[PDB]
Amino acid sequence: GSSGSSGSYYDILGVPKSASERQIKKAFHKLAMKYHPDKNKSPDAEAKFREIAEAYETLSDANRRKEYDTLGHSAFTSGKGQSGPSSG
Repeated sequence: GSSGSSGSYYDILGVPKSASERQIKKAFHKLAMKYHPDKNKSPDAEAKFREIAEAYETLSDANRRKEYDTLGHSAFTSGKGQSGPSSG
């Protein structure tokens, strides 16, 4: 099947649920580079990075990351838009 198993930030970035602030930014940074538009030529890169960044922003701050950890992926991502009510 496809080769793009995404979902939770921790996955997109590749950091543990208890990853330290330094670990999160550390992992992301490296990634952003591999998917950076300035380096990456492929058109998909630009898009991919669009998911890596947003993922970090949340796991970058304190409260932001605290919520995404106390609520969850689909939980924290429940505002004004289409969510994933899927049971499991």
